[PDB]
Amino acid sequence: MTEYKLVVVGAGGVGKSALTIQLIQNHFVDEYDPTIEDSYRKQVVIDGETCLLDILDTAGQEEYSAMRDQYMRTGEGFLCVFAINNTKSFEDIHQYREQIKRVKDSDDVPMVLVGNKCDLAARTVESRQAQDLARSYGIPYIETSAKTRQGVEDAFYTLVREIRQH
Ligand SMILES: Nc1nc2c(ncn2[C@@H]2O[C@H](COP(=O)(O)OP(=O)(O)NP(=O)(O)O)[C@@H](O)[C@H]2O)c(=O)[nH]1
Ligand SMILES: [Ca+2]
Ligand SMILES: [Mg+2]
Ligand SMILES: [Mg+2]
Ligand code: NA
Repeated sequence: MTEYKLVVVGAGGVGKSALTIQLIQNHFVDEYDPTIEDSYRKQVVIDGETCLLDILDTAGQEEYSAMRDQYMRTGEGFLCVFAINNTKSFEDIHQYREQIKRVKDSDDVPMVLVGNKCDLAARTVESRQAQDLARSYGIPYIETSAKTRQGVEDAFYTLVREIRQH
């Protein structure tokens, strides 16, 4: 069966772990325990294909930015997450995409841009601003809430569908 190596990246506190745990374990993590580097694996059927998702949940705290080069080499597709109530986390996305491009030596790496925490009303990043950024990269933009599970499966499955176009 096909294995897909997915990597979840983004600034501290944007909901990377909450998104991944919703997908894999179907509950919402309310507390904030910062991640170093955790792996998850789930067998799923996507568009009639049985496949294994191997998901790497990475650190957003900049103290671990050294580990980025390694997981960027081995990842096949990247979920670039920001939070829609954290302007700085959106501004930080470009850093992540430039580093992925350099390490992969490619302008066409499978990626999806994810605006998380869309259940919150304190929005400072408007959907149109994120759509424009994703359009410049040539990738989809999807909004999610790990709390309500809105968009969670869609974000990860869309990334699988992007890896298949490459
Ligand atoms: N309301 C709401 N809260 C969320 C959502 N996603 C995450 N959170 C909350 O935000 C906090 C941080 O979430 P977490 O997944 O740990 O963030 P992270 O990106 O993995 N942090 P790190 O990079 O340090 O590992 C938690 O308190 C969590 O419950 C969401 O979609 N909505
Ligand atoms: Ca909980
Ligand atoms: Mg985390
Ligand atoms: Mg504004
Ligand atoms: Na980076």
